Amino acid sequence: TPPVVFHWFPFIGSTISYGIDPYKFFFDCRAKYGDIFTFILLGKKTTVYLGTKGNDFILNGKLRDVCAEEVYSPLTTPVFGRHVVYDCPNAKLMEQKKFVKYGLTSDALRSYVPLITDEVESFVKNSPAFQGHKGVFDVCKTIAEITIYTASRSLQGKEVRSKFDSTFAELYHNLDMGFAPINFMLPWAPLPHNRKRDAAQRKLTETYMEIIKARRQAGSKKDSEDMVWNLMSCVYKNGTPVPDEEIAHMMIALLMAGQHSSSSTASWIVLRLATRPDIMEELYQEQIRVLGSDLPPLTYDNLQKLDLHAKVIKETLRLHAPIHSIIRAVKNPMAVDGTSYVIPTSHNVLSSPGVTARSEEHFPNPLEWNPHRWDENIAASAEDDEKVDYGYGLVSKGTNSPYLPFGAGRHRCIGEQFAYLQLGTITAVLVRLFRFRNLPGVDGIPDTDYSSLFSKPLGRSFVEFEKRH
Ligand code: HEM
Ligand SMILES: O=C(N[C@@H](Cn1ccnc1)c1ccc(Cl)cc1Cl)c1ccc(-c2nnc(-c3ccc(OCC(F)(F)F)cc3F)o2)cc1
Repeated sequence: TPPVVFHWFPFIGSTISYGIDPYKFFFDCRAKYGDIFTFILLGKKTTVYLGTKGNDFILNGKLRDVCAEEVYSPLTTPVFGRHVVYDCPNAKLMEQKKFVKYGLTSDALRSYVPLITDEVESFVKNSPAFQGHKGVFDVCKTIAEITIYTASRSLQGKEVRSKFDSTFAELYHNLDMGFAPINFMLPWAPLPHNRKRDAAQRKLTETYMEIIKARRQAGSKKDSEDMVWNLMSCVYKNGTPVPDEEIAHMMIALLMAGQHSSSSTASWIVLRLATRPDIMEELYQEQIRVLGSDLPPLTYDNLQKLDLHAKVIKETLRLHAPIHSIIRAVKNPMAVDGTSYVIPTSHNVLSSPGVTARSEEHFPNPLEWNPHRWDENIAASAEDDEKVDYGYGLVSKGTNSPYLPFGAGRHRCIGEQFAYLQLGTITAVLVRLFRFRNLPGVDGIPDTDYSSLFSKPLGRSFVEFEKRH
């Protein structure tokens, strides 16, 4: 059995330490107990295996030994809906992932760029957020809006985008309640917020299902969004088309996925850029040099030439990746190849790919946000390891890499290229339109709110904006 981490009280264990700051908690535990330990997380023994080998052990674990959906389903199933994601066996997840991956081809991503640019530009023109030549804005609130508009406009389609002008705003706010910290223990309890979650889940499904049906009734296709796509990409291995309900639920899940992860990340980008005016000027000059002084429209093709924009994202993900903790249930006992250790089935296991990304071993002056450290290498997709196809195409199991913001193994992100496209596009447009600065006498960046397993800026962070024109 791995070394149990010292705590003071029963069933609180190291929850508070972990919840306040996972990374500081993991590094301290590391210095005192090595690369493997067990801490009591809300009553559950939770074995943490750190370092690249830890990530490999947990993320490349066999389906026999490690279960994800068992740990997640109580929380996510009420939110996303039935028969998708984690409310099915792995094999079905793998196909659903394949379906979405289908929907995210170059032709799809191509079409999304001018739609995303238009949303950002129209937001900046129309929102109260940025009225005036010079001002302050709430970064997280503003960025969350921009991400929801950009993702729903491109990925979700016209009808959903348009409904965010009326009811979807309130629906998604209420559905998001499902991710309340309390639902890590009572996701099944009919507390008032969960009641609102469910009402919201139901009406959201309803509307999607109406949008789908109304498409069929016109017998037509008009764009590259994931709808027209799942309607056609309905076919499962056994010949069954994905039912309208599963499509609705998949879309809900994809909106939730993008919103949480991307909005957090884009917020951090803005906050970093505000602390680093040198870097923003570089980005601006890169756009001048690589696209021209006339600053022509952003396209899928010319974005990929924005080398520093990409590194700004990569480096931000290195320090601020939204998911800090990947947890699996141990289903059959497992042992650590190089040790006497064995992990019982009363344990969960936890990987933290964020730990290696801010380690001195792998990254010199790790806590320094410097995009230029990537001058050694850049890729929006990088893989030098062996490859495994789990059902949604070939992907690296890559964990010799200390940098895994999109995870690894069968459960790894299939949103990664869309995320880059969206973050890259938002950033490029913002870089054209603005300069950002911290508020008077504020140095550096805000604290991180570690909650709901989603990192984000803590508190209400304003930065100053000035329009270039
Ligand atoms: C910066 C942006 C993003 C980050 C950092 C991110 C991170 C991750 C990580 C770490 C995982 C693995 C989770 C695990 O092992 O349990 C993952 C899985 C996934 N992500 Fe993302 N993601 C991002 C954006 C997106 C977007 C935009 C979408 C969809 C549009 C998406 C859809 C998914 C899906 C479907 C999975 C698979 C879950 C599974 O197989 O169990 N992600 N993501
Ligand atoms: O939002 C989630 N998954 C996203 C991931 N994603 C987004 C972008 N790319 C990937 C997602 C994936 C796929 C798709 Cl299709 C859509 C989405 Cl949105 C998500 C998944 C599982 C869990 C969950 N399971 N147990 C907990 C849990 C959490 C905390 C805790 O104690 C902590 C403390 F102490 F702090 F309180 C106890 C827990 F049991 O959490 C919570 C959230």
